[PDB]
Amino acid sequence: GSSGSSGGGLTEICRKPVSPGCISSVSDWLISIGLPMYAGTLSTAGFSTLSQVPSLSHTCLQEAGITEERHIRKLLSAARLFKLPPGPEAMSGPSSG
Repeated sequence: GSSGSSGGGLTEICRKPVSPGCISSVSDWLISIGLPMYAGTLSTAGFSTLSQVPSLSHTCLQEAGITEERHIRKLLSAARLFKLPPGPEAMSGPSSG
């Protein structure tokens, strides 16, 4: 579910309930860490999927524009702590894992 819209235009009062606490996309994760100031930063670099989040890198952030060794460390650390849920556990390839 994309759940969104194209451009501006608010129809009637939105009034939305507080987040469920669970992360859905990068942003949601960036906010849960207190670094939502990068949401648009990484998103612009291509970071749209939460798959690249847990795969960040000192160079990855540096490419986006992030230099603050204080923020980069937090992001890289927060990403490594991002434990994604398992799937159908079976498919993978020729080599078992």
